[PDB]
Amino acid sequence: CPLMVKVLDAVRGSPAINVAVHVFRKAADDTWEPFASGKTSESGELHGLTTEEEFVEGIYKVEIDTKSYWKALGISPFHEHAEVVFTANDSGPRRYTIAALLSPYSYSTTAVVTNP
Amino acid sequence: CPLMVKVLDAVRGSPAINVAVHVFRKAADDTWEPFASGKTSESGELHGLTTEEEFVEGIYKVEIDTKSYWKALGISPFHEHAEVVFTANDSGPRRYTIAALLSPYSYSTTAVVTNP
Amino acid sequence: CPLMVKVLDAVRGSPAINVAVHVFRKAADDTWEPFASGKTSESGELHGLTTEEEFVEGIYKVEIDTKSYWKALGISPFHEHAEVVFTANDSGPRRYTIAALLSPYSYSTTAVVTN
Amino acid sequence: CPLMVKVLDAVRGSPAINVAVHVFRKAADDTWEPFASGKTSESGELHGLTTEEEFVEGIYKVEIDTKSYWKALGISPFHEHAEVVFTANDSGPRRYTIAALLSPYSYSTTAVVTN
Ligand SMILES: Cc1cc(/C=C/c2c(C)c3ccc(O)cc3oc2=O)cc(C)c1O
Ligand SMILES: Cc1cc(/C=C/c2c(C)c3ccc(O)cc3oc2=O)cc(C)c1O
Repeated sequence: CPLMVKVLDAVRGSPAINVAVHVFRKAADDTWEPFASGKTSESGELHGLTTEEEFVEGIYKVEIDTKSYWKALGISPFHEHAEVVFTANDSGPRRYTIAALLSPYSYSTTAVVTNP
Repeated sequence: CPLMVKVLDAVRGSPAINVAVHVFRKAADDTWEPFASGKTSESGELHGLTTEEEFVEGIYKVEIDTKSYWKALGISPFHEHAEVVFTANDSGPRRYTIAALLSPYSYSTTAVVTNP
Repeated sequence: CPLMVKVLDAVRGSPAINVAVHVFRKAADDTWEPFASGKTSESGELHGLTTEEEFVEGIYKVEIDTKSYWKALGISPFHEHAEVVFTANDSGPRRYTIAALLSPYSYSTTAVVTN
Repeated sequence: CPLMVKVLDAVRGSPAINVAVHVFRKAADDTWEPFASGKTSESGELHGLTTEEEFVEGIYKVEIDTKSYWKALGISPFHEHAEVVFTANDSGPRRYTIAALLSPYSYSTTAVVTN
C-alpha cells in the first residue's frame, strides 16, 4: 500500500475510470526505468502498484495518461500526460497518494504523504 | 452518506484536520438557513452531516472555514473561507462529495456526484 | 486599479469571456452590500471595478456567475457561482488580482497581491 | 511570441520570481532535445522563449524547477519539478500560455491558447 494513485474528472464530477498510469524510477545512469503500471478502477483509484520491499528510495515519475483517457472519451485534450516527479522514501518508508483532477486543458495534482 | 466533505492541505501534503464546515440551505424567502455543521477528522473527512430524508432538493452552501484552519496553525491566510454553492437532488437523490485542496492564498474545489 | 478579476476556462483552454462578476462589501450588520460589478472582457479580465479611495479595508466577496457561463456554452455545471471571500488589508501589497480557473464540476482560485 | 510561461505562488500570493524554466522538443528518437530556457521575471513570466518560425508542430515539454524555488524560500517541497507536456498544433490558436500555480505539495497547470 505504499503508492496509490487517485484520479478525478472535473468535467463529469466523477472518478476518472480506466486511466492508464505508468511509474518509472530513475536508475544510477540517470535513465527512467519502468517500475510499475496499471489502470484506475471504477472508483478512480489504482492500488497494488508496488510493495514496501520493492519501493526503495529513489526519484519516481508517475505518468498519468490523460490524453489517452480523454481520447478514449472522444475528446481532443491539450496535454500528452500529467507527470508527477518526486523523491520517495529518503527518510525511510512512507505511504504516498498521488491525486490528480483532470480537465481537457488543465490539471491539478497533489500528494498526501503519511508515515506508517 | 449523501453529503461528505474532504479537505487536503497543499503545504503539508496531508489531510486538513479539524477544519470547521458549515452547511446552509436556501429558504423560500431567499435567506441561508443553517443546515448542518461539523469538523474534519484525522483523515480530513467529514461524514454524518445529514440523512437522505433531511437532504431534500435545494440550493446548498458548504462553507469551509479555511481562515480558522490556517489561523489555528499560526498562519495568516488570504481567504475568509471557501464556499461551495450548488443545487442538490433536483433529479432525485444523489451522493455528493465536496473536496477542497487548501493553500494560504489559494484553493481548489471539486465535486464527485454519484447516483446510488 | 487596486482590484482586478481574471477568469480562465479549463475546458476550452481560453479566457472566460462575458462572465458576470459581482463584488460585495460586508456591512456592519453582516449583510453583503453591492460594491462593483461587470462582465469579463475578451481576455477574461475585469478592470476598473474600484479606485484606491473607495477600496478601504474590510471583507469583500467576489461572486463569479459560472453557471450562466457554462449554460451559454451548452454545458451543464455543478456550481451556482464561484465565490471568493477575503479581507483587504492595508499592511499588505496594494494591488489584488483574484484569478479563477473554471471547469464544470470544479474551480481553482488564487490571489496575486503585489506592489 | 508564440509561447509564454507564467508561474504563481499559492503560499505567498505572488508571482513566482526567478524560477528556472526549461523547454524541450521531442526528437524523432523520442529523446527530449533542449529548445529554450530562462528564468521568470518579477511578474512571474517568461517571454521571448521562441519565435513563430522555430515553434513548429510537435511535442514539447516545459519543465519548471519548483524544487529550487521552494528551497530558496526556505521551504521543503514534494516535487522535483513540474512538467507540462503538450502538442503544438497549427490548426488551433497561435499563442500558447502555459500557466502554473505552485504549492509545496501540489500544483495546478492550465493552457490558454488564443489568437
Ligand atoms: C480539489 C481537489 C481534490 C482532490 C481530491 C483528492 C482525493 C480525493 C478526492 C479522494 C476522494 C476519495 C477518497 O477515498 C480518497 C481521496 O483522496 C484524495 O487525495 C485532488 C486535487 C488535486 C484537487 O485539486
Ligand atoms: C487559479 C489559477 C489561476 C491561474 C492564473 C493564470 C494567469 C494569471 C493569473 C494571469 C494573471 C495576470 C496576467 O496578466 C496574466 C495571467 O495569465 C494567466 O494565465 C493559473 C492557474 C493554473 C490556476 O489554477
